[PDB]
Amino acid sequence: AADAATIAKLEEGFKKLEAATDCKSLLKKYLSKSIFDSLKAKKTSLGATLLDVIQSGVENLDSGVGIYAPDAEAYSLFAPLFDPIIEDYHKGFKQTDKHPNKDFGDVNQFVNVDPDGKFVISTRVRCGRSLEGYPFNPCLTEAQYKEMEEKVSSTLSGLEGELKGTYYPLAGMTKEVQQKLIDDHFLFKEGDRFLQAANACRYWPVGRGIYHNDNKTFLVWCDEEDHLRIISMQMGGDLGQVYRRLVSAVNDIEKRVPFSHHDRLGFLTFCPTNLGTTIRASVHIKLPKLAANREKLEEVAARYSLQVRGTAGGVYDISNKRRMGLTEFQAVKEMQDGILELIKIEKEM
Ligand code: NA
Repeated sequence: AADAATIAKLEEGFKKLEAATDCKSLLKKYLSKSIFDSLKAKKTSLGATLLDVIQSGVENLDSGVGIYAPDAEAYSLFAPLFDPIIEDYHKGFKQTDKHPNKDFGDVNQFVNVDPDGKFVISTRVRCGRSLEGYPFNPCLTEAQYKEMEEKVSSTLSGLEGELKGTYYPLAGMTKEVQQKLIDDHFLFKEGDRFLQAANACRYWPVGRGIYHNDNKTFLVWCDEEDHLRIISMQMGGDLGQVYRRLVSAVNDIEKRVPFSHHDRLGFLTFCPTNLGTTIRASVHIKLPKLAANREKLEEVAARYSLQVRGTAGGVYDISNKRRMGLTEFQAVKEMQDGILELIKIEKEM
């Protein structure tokens, strides 16, 4: 039951989208007049409206996707918009498909993809989580940011063993502590115009924080883009160690804070293109000879749905694109298999 002022801003926003005949966003592509009319008066029980979904793509016509989720209910209430956009971004995940239940699988199956260290500089696996009961960034209140951060900081400061470490609130953070975290690439800052316009940076830095373990192989960001961004990383190619550490950590956190999960979409986050497993595994990897014939490399990468990015020579950031319609085990295994074949190729050239 959106109020009249919301609906008036929505009608303005739809006409802005309609006027931008060259706009290429998925918002513009899929927000048809009939979907728009169907959804524009709806409101979630936490007060979120279609405006809290689409405003960033209305303000930033040059968005690629142009929608965000303001709370968990929004994915169901505004499914007629989210569903085709998710299908377009994750090809083959249809509006009638169902993301499988969580399955980290047999974690002992994951290996060091580069034992002698000659290829993989470093390995990272991250996931995202929303805490059950809280809205997402566009709708969190200042009080909720504060309360969530107390819950999360207490949870992280209780981690033991390899995961033991230090929580740093962004509120009140000194310049020297900022520099210390920057030097480890652990700091985050306010987001750009796409996130500002999604109302995702309100009350900054309240409720935002950074945790890492003593070994600097585990990093958590609290209320950056999602409630929790949980990262496991280390030098070398032991994706198996990285993954098992991530799984241990996620399970330990879940004991204290339950996560938002959706039967069709998997783990729910603020970004609709990071649902499902929410998992991004990546390596920084030196493939000089395969760089001398990138058409082969893009061919192999494509059949593992790997994104190959340059980040120095033949050094690549290679990560998995898939999130939907596969398990955590399948996603990481597709990554592992992809890197193992790329390395087998490189050595034989
Ligand atoms: Na393949």
